[PDB]
Amino acid sequence: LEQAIERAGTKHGNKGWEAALSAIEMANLFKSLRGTGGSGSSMEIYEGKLTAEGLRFGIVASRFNHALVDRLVEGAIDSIVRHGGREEDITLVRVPGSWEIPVAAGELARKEDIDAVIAIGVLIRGCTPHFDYIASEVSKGLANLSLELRKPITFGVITA
Amino acid sequence: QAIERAGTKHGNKGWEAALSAIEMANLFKSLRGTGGSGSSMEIYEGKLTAEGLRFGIVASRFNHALVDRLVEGAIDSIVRHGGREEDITLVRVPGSWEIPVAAGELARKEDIDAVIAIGVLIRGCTPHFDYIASEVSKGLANLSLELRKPITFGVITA
Amino acid sequence: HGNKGWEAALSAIEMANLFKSLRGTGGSGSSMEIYEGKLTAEGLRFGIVASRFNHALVDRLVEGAIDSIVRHGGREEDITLVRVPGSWEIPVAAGELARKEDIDAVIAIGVLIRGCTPHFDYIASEVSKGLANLSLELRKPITFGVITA
Amino acid sequence: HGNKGWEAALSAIEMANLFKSLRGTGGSGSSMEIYEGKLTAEGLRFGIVASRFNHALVDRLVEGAIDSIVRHGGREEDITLVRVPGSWEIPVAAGELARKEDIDAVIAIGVLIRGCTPHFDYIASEVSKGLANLSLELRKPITFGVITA
Amino acid sequence: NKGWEAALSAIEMANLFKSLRGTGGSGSSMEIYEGKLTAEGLRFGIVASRFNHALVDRLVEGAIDSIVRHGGREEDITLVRVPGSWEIPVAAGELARKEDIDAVIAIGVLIRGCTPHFDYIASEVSKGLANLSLELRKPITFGVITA
Amino acid sequence: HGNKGWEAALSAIEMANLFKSLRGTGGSGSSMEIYEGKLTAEGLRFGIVASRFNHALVDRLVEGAIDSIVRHGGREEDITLVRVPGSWEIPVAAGELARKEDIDAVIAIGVLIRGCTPHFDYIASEVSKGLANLSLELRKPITFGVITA
Amino acid sequence: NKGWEAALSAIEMANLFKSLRGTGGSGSSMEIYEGKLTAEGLRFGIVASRFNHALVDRLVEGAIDSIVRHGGREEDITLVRVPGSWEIPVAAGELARKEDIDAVIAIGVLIRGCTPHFDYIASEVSKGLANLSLELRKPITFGVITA
Repeated sequence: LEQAIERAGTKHGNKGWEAALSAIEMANLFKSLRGTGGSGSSMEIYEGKLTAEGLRFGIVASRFNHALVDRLVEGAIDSIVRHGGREEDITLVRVPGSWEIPVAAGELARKEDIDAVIAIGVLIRGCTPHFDYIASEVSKGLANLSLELRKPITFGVITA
Repeated sequence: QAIERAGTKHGNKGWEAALSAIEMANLFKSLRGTGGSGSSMEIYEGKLTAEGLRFGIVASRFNHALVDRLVEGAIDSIVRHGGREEDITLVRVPGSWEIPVAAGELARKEDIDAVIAIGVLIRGCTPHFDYIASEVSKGLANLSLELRKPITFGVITA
Repeated sequence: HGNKGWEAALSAIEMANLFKSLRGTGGSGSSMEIYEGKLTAEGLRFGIVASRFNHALVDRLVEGAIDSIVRHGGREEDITLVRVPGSWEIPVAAGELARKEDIDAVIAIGVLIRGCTPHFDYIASEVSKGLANLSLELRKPITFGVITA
Repeated sequence: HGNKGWEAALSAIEMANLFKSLRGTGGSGSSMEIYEGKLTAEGLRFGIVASRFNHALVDRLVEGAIDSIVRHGGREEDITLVRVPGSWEIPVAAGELARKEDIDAVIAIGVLIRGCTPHFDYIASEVSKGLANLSLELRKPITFGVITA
Repeated sequence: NKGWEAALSAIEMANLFKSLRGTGGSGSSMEIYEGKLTAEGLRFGIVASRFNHALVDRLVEGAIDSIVRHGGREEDITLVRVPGSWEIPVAAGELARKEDIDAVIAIGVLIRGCTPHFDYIASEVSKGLANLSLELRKPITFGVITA
Repeated sequence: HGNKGWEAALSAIEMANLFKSLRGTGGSGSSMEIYEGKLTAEGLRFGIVASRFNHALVDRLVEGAIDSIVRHGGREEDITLVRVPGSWEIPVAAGELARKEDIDAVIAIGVLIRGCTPHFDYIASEVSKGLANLSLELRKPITFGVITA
Repeated sequence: NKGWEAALSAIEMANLFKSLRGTGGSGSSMEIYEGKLTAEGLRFGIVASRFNHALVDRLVEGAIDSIVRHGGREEDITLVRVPGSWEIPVAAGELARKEDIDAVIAIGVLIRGCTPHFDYIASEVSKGLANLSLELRKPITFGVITA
């Protein structure tokens, strides 16, 4: 009975839904940017499709507060499969804490098979009028890696 | 010309109207299929794919400024979701009163999986019952149950 | 050229032309199909249903409707006029005209009774509901030219 | 127990028990015939339809509906659940679910807009009218568990 | 209308870089470099977000309008739409590295205001565009707004 | 065919025809004289003044206006288009076009700024007042196609 | 900065009137008149108030800055200061009648807002400038603000 009540709820509105959704329309956008150019006679507009067929992804999740981390990752995987993706092209890596997220995502982003990287985690405290050191450093690596490896990385953590 | 297409068409009522037809047209295909093995709860949910599906959109010509934004939003919701623009047919009606009759003819065709209703309803400045907005709402609902196909209600009130 | 009978006549003309396109052969592809009716009334057969309350106002609406049919290339011989005593039983008279294969479009003209505005009336709520149910089952367009004084 | 989902599922349980009693032959007599429904769900196959709009509140309603059915002797295996994006097309999906010969009762769960309408709402009436008409035509019970926000 | 101001700044930066890339003066006087407000023969690029669609469309509308009014041609304008406010720096990096683009304009809308504490999301987009301009030696106008 | 630019163009056409009737020779009597303008645009010279705010919406109104001129028999060569930066100074641009003997009718198209509805604004109150004073003194018709967003 | 916008509008009105005053086209196509954004060889005139000196000086600062940045010359700019918000229309009438001035810019600051009823002072300044432009056939930009 417990195995059925957990799947009764829907995972559409969680933060992991749009975090994975943004990566689907970003992998297809880079394909068109580096492809052939336009034919002229009009303004060129580039946008990404929502077809997740033939795309290899990667998900990194923390370990703190597994009652909430597991909620987001389940909703993250549901985005790809419901959009035409396959579970055969999903790689999941778990890290002890949020400090190790940027280093773990660097290894996956350097592989030629991976097309996008999704990072999921939970921040500590946050609701304070003081500078946070562990919270600021995790945003440094993700932004720097994306601009260096030319690969999208999605920031989809939540603060409680 | 490029000025008009620069604006976005995401989030308007035409986007959700076409989005619901994507799930409904795929949910029905799973229902007619073989049932599950058992020993667990069976949950049906339609995927957001749009490849190999044919759609039809009916639009009212009244209030041409607002309708064109909604019509283009529904068209872009199909192509960006994997659909093909060769499988989309479009019909126009003089007003919102002629939408249920036109939507019925498109649904009678075998090669149509969903029907999108797009229109603008004139909002009464004084609060009173409308004898036109009620007929179009009940007309589409009765056709959906009778013809075993889903029709999406995607009109707005000015 | 500005009365409500002009607009109702125009809607019945292009809707009849649009219905023949769907029943005809489809396109060859390679493009997105778009259907729209023209304003040619040649070869079309029309039927007009008019009430009798406010006889002064109805005559203008009926005269305005017949003028639009012949102005857009429609033959005067191919129209049928039926007078109706009360606005309540317009749907039953309109159904008989639309049940024959000769008539292609049916136009309903009438004037409603204005009583208490903020409440709900039953005479006006049934003439519109009956006309809507007739079009969906007979597969024919029926315009709604009924106005309120 | 305190939510409306608990009450909605309970009504569909004993109503299904009432319908199977009418199929059997009548008694010999000597007393007036009274028919009652029991709270036993053994051998009953039920279907649930829920809307995804405002999923914060819908998950609580479906929590009570799925908790009461297992409490009253109903096994989890024979429960079918279908999700819809909006409450507008609740009876469209329920029409196909109720038409199956392996189903007994259909329970619909949804949340509508606030109820301070001026005179009428064009969405809340369609969902209620569709389910009532569907139940009479198919002769199968349908429970209206939709709660206005 | 910050869209008009952001597009105006990028117009006179391309001419300034063209003058620096060109040959110098003949001497005998002070050397002064200036940026004209003529967009003749210039190809630009616009990156826009998809949050608060009402506000963004107003800012994007003035971006193209500023170029064409100042003599620019609509044929040489490239427009890219991005999902959120986080992805502009990585999206602009691929666009700015093309040899047929002389200026890049970034349009977006932030979520929070300025009264709360330090915002991590708002800092990354500003830091990413600053590093790209210095590394690629190409101007990138920063013209987002704060809600 | 339904935008506000279509109606403004039609008004400027028949008003120009009506003005020539008054300047011509009068009737012979024996009846009540009635004057009305036709919808023939041949031999007429028109001038169009358009603003620049909401460039997406203005283009449709300008395109709708020029279509009505050529559809009713008007020569495309005999129209003059003048673009105006702001809606406040439309009257001064319109006066220059109407002060020459070549132009017969002047069409003004613009979009007003919507701020606080129940109060009084001065930008919109002067564009309409200036246009009205120009027509009475120049003896030429000037339409008012300015809409509000 | 409404001072920049008011000066920008007056720049492209002088060219529009010069094209209309000039000879027409050769035909065989639609005749379209446009206003360029080049202030070469144009003489302007600015009228400013002396109420809320902090706000007015900011608006006046952008007025001269807009002209010089768009190719205009500071030599051909005339500036007049007026006591209050009431005297601009009569002051601008004497300035606009000179044959060496092609455009007039009015800068001022109102007292009240827009929530109270009809303001008699605010209406007279707007009505005076509108009548002068039509009577003298010379553009007069209206660019005041409301406190």
